Amino acid sequence: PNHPLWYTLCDRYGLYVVDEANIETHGMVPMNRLTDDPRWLPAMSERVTRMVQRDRNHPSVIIWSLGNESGHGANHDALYRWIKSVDPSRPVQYEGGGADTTATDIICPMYARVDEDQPFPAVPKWSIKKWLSLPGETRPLILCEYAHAMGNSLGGFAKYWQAFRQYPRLQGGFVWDWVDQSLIKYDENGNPWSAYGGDFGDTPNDRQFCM
Amino acid sequence: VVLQRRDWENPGVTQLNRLAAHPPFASWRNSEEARTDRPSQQLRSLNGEWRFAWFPAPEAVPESWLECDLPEADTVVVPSNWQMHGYDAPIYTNVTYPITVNPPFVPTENPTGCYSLTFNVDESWLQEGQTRIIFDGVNSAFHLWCNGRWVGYGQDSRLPSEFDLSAFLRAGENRLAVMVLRWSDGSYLEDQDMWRMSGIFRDVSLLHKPTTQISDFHVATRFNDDFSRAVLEAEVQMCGELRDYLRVTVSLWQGETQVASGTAPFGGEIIDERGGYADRVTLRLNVENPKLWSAEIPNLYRAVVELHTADGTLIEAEACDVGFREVRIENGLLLLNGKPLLIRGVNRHEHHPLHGQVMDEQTMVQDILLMKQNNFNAVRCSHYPNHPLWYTLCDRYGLYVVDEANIETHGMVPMNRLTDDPRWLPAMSERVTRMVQRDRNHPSVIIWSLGNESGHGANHDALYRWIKSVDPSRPVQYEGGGADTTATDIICPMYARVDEDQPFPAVPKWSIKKWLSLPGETRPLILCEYAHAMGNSLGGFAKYWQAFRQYPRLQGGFVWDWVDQSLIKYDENGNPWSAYGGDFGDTPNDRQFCMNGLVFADRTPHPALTEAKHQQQFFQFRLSGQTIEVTSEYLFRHSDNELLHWMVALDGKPLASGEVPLDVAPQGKQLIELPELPQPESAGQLWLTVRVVQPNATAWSEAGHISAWQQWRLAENLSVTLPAASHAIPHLTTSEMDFCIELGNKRWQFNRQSGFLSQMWIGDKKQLLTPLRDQFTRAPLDNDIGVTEATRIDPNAWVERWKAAGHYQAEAALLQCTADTLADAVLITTAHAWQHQGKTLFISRKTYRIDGSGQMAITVDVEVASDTPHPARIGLNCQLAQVAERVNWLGLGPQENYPDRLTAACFDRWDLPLSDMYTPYVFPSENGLRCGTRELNYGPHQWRGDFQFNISRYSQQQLMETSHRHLLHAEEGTWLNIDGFHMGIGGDDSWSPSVSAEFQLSAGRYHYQLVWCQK
Amino acid sequence: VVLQRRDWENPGVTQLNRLAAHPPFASWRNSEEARTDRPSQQLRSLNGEWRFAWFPAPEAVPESWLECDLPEADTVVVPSNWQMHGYDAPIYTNVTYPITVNPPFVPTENPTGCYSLTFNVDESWLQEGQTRIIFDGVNSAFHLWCNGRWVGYGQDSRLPSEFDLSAFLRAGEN
Ligand SMILES: O=C1O[C@H](CO)[C@H](O)[C@H](O)[C@H]1O
Ligand SMILES: [Mg+2]
Ligand SMILES: [Mg+2]
Ligand SMILES: [Mg+2]
Ligand code: NA
Ligand code: NA
Ligand code: NA
Ligand code: NA
Ligand code: NA
Ligand code: NA
Repeated sequence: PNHPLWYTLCDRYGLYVVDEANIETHGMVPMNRLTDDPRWLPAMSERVTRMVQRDRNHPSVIIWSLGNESGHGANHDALYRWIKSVDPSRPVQYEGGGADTTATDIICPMYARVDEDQPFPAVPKWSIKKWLSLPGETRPLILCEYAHAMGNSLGGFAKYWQAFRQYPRLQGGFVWDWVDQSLIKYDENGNPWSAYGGDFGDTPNDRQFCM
Repeated sequence: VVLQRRDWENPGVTQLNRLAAHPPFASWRNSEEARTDRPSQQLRSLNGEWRFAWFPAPEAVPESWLECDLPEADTVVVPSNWQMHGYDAPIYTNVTYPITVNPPFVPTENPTGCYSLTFNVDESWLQEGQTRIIFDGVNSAFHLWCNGRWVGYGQDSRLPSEFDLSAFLRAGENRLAVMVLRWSDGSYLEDQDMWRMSGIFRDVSLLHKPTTQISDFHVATRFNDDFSRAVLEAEVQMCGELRDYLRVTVSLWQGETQVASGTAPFGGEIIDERGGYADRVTLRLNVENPKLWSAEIPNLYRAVVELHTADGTLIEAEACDVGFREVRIENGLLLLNGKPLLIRGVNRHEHHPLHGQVMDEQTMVQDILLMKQNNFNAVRCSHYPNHPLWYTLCDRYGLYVVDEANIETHGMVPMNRLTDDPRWLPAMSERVTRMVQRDRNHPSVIIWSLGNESGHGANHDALYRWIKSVDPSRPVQYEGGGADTTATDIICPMYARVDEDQPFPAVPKWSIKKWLSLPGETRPLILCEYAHAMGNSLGGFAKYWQAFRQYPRLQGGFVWDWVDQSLIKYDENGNPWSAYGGDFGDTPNDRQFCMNGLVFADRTPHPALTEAKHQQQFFQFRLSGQTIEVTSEYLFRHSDNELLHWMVALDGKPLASGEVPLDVAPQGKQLIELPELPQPESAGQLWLTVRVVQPNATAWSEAGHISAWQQWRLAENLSVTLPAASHAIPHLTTSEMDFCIELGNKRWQFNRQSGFLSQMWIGDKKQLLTPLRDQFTRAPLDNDIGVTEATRIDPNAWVERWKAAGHYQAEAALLQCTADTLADAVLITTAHAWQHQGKTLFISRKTYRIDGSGQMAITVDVEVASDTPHPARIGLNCQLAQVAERVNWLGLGPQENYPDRLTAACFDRWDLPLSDMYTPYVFPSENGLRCGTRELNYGPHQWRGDFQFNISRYSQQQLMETSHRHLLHAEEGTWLNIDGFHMGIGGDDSWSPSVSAEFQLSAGRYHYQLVWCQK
Repeated sequence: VVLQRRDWENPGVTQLNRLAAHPPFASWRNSEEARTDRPSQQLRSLNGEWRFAWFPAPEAVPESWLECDLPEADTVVVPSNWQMHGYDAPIYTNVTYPITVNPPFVPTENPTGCYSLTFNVDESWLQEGQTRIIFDGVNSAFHLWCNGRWVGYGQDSRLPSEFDLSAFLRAGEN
């Protein structure tokens, strides 16, 4: 959840907002180790429920998200249903565990390609065009993350937009991301420079991957 | 920190340092011991004598108690509830919380139980591995100390709390200290309609596991379309250091035969982008033609889970009973193994009249045996997880179980105030999740329930989905918020009636037949509670069973309930008696409302149990000419232990009999042709009675057990022969105050001022102590009373309508009393009016004809004002001088039966001791009626006609005035009530009028006739 | 008992004495001010300069800090991330946790930021009504004291934690 003023400005300027719970357990092995554990359900529930209690009156918020990169656990299903019960006015989405689980109203993959399948075991990233028409599948598809804009990038961006325009159920996506997470440091002359992972003695670190 | 934090007033803290929940463990170190389910050396019982001290509040517990014993403390058996030892009072309240409603706070005066134990621990237990303590039930919250050091904290009275004592223990002698709080924030979720007690009331044990251990295992069984093939899937979890040499073997046994086995190293399938569970393994075993589990045949396999090295060194084995069965809802029907169930259920609390809420194996087994013997196939764990052994016994004996989370918030306003509040979601979640984790491997559990009477809140929807996600093998149900909410797979109302709608705002109870077909509704309907069996009840039980059999999607229900929650108290002479709400100085209380059982607290059946048995029969019968058609309602079994015995009797006199083995496939039919029956010249009604007998003993019944019966009227020959003309003529004698009739050694006296027969003599011995008078009232049943009290009158209750109308106060006013001498008889004619404050309620017009044969024919014609509440009965009563040993009657019996509860009773000649003609309901009322009676014999007296009667040493007045059965005293002689007509007893519930229109005495005019003579 | 319970190593304790969550409030006492979304006298910003001291662990925090200002402490702008003032280093890691994966435990060496503020309140706030403090964002967990007395505890770095201070406040300086 963002600083409260953000939602006010999105209401007034006009942007559609996906409001997302402060839950990411990416580093767990497997990714759902905590989110499938009922002992972590209370901590997880407060991050979801208290977000809804705070932001439910903002028109700019159109979709609730259960968080990010925490696999798919039974806790997600419980909290999915909690939101569906308390606020039927907004769809609930969540990408974890393969982007099309029972805890999401929207097929919301990250970095699924336009034409190319990436058939990873358990959590494949199908071609977005192919994903829509898998046997039994009826949901809309909106990428929670796509077109990773790291450095000299956005090659093939036009391919997404052609597909979005052609396919009714391909309803777009969210570019990753808005702003480089570089920090200002100063050299011996007091001149400012842009710093990334590792430049603060921080180790281990993931270098320029924050930009 | 303990007194400072006050964790018992914080719904955010339900435990501290408590271990994860899991299925039953024993940590066998020998696979054969695991297979046979013999005792484990690694599982020690701490069910011995403990030290106990009672304190008014936790602030009153001295710090010295943590280190050493208190000398003031006593030595008490554990498990126990401390109220049962007399330390404080058990409280009976229904809905209203026993504490002020101020969540999460409890009273500052909070009865505190200080338990302690000094015990030996062998060195071997501490050298290697993990030693844990298991508290199966602590009501309602507790802190734990080991050797002076604080271990942890736990809430939820009805699930085990486990703590690691490895670092706390020493070799030789150790000491445990348990501070048990009566009230906590957990009490807000424990508002079940039952005695409020406290203490360590379930088993305490120590469990030794190796460091490298089985920490969890789940068993699933999936099937092909015709159940001829199964896959058993066992997920196994380990704790400790992961090693390449580690293996799990899951083996499946049928007796001493191994049927299947699987071995694998640890390392589950890839699950997401970060891999899989390295500490888990899933074993898959094929089983061809599995023997299927059901309540009909509880076929079980044994699964042994061995944790071992690749080379075959056993580390430990755990085990469980496996029942191969599939539970699913398809096309609106609940199916077991592909077949639609008919639930013959009962709700059962864990209650013992001496030990309170402590369960023992003997009582559990006693209950299961009686249940199955009375045609029950299902039990609801109202309203909490049970003692672990219960599920084992249900697995093995064969009963379907609804396992229900320990959550009831009935007393909140509105009912969902806590369950719709996300701040209470963590506490609720643990009561659901830890139940599922414990019980998921028991085949007897077929349905999960989210609790009871907590309204419908968002927390229910979340937890409904959690169960659906973690365990798709069982439907989830919940009644709160109107019984058909989004949190239930089954429409599961309580006390919804068969035909009658009850359209309450927001939460209507529709007629069950109507509910099924409401627009858009497709789910099965099974009542979580119906036929409230409080006192003289179960009127209209047959109506439910007719509907269940007719409607596919009406798949039965659970009777409320199994056993009276009465408690033993002792009088000044040390004699035991049954007590209910308020008898312990507990206030506020809900009096007798804790006693709703089919059996008394000591498991003696109420009369209603036989009505339940008959209606829940598994064989249905039809008669056509000489052909009996038997239909089986078994879904799985053939009738391989059943014979049909038939008997034809003329007014109780046996004419012919025989037996035919039953050979009926499940759901099949068998035609049985009766032989030619010789037509008796003698007058009367021929009756056919059939019964299904089990020739062989079973695990649940004795040889010769009767499982089903039915009766039909056959040919009737009406009597047309005139009685022999008498050579004597009765003589009439008249005074101002009496009409007297004399014939031989017999005399009748009619009082001319009262207009009643005041006395009768046989050889100058008086026969009456009280005159023969009309009676229109009964000592009110629990169903007549409802929730009415002196403090707050419910004007709608039958008793209150009768009282307000003056039915109990109404005095007979004589209108006419004449005597006429006839050719061979004396005729007495009378007329009476019963009036209250100017209003005539009833008129009784009678003739008494005494002939030369000594017989007195009584003809009664009664008028009842259309605008007075329909009367409880229309009959006569008197107090006879005679006290005789036996009661002999031709009519319905042998047990107590009422107009809306007489289907189980059979027409025949019955002969019982007088005491059996009285039903010792703990709260006294009208009781012991027998209907459809054509002849009654008592001492020298015989009454003939077509009447209902009861007979006992207690007047209706005394029954009405006495609140406990132990306070009743036998009156002089015998009170006889002979009714032409009697109102139904009802019982669809016991808090509103429930007697159906067809059983109300609303006809306005009534006629009956009796002949009184000397036997 | 704060150091003894270690609420920051217990996923069963995510708060203590925290008020219920709700939509943005300003408690206007004038309907027209509410309509126009103009400032409310009942909603006061504490975004001013605070006193701050960095510690390597909660065990290193002296008990005297509860009662009075540490002279070694600095005056800093709040809201702030203390890494941006140079007290310790910001860490950039993607997937791998910045701490050893051993739930629910965290490193014993646990950088602790001790924030303090001396302030006064309107006299009318002491006589009637309810005064709460709202922390819109605290990363990652915190204990709160008012006038030497323990108030509560909060987790979740990205939602407001609110606590009732009505029974803790006094006339003059707090
Ligand atoms: O509705 C109910 O009726 C019963 C009345 O005896 C009893 O209180 C049950 O616990 C409750 O669920
Ligand atoms: Mg608590
Ligand atoms: Mg209740
Ligand atoms: Mg914590
Ligand atoms: Na589109
Ligand atoms: Na990045
Ligand atoms: Na049915
Ligand atoms: Na009851
Ligand atoms: Na047979
Ligand atoms: Na009575």
